[PDB]
Amino acid sequence: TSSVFYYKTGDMLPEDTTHVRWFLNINNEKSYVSKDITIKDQIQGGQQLDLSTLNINVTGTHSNYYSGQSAITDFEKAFPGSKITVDNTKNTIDVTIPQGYGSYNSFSINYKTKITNEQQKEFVNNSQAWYQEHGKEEVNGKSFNHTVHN
Repeated sequence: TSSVFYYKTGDMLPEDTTHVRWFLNINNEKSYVSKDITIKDQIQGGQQLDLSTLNINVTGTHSNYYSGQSAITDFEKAFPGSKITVDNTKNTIDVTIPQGYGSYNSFSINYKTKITNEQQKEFVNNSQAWYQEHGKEEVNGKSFNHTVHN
């Protein structure tokens, strides 16, 4: 009965007060997809993306877990046409998943940001999505932001 194609969430482990964990959860119901999936993510101020913590969990027709230092490359290799573009200076992450591979698979992209402002209480991550599930209205530029509190 539940169903949200894409949403962004995050938290702070109480045993690790210097990092914020972020999760991009794509195609949660493993629907067929009519167009490519494009996610644009802009991490906001007071935190720095830790690229070494980037992992991707794919479940469905092509179940695999990508982690380590070659994660992005191993993923882009496994999913030809896919692209994950990270800009460590700008703190942006852009994800493109071809419709053929987007179909019938859930993608959970997780990473952490190191807190650089120990005084800040809220850390926000903004994202915009472009996609279309089979038989539903096209989604374009819709915002899925999240604020982790402290």
